[PDB]
Amino acid sequence: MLAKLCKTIYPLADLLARPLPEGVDPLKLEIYLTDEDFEFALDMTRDEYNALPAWKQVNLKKAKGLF
Repeated sequence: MLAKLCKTIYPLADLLARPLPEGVDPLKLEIYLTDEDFEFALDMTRDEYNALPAWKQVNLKKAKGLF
């Protein structure tokens, strides 16, 4: 808990046009989707986009429909 962090991804559906929760931030979706959801909806990973540009990374989201 204090030594290791713990994150949880929200159902891609919710963020991909479905009654999403609050943990899911509309301005930052790619941040709440695991490599699976990331690779399926963005074809990238939190560790890939984490370094890539903020617009280019977004470029894909809008292209797939995430953001």
